[PDB]
Amino acid sequence: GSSGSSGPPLEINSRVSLKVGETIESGTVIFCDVLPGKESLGYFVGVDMDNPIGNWDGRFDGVQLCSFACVESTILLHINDIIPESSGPSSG
Repeated sequence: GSSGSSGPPLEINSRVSLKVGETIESGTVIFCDVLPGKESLGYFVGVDMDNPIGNWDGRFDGVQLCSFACVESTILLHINDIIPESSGPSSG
């Protein structure tokens, strides 16, 4: 685990793309957490694309982690793979 921040890094119900193959695909955020025996890998994230290009219903070896997910548009991958489009607050 870690310390400092509390909760998912990627904004929920937001718009973010995903690096698939040799191209990116815009999508929406819904799930952002780790997986059993895959905590060291990082933090998986399920993005709900607008087009039918998903591949994750929201399960792991039988167990269900994401209910909102669906094997049609949603896509669980590494956050680093996701490509958001926000700047956030400023200050200088």
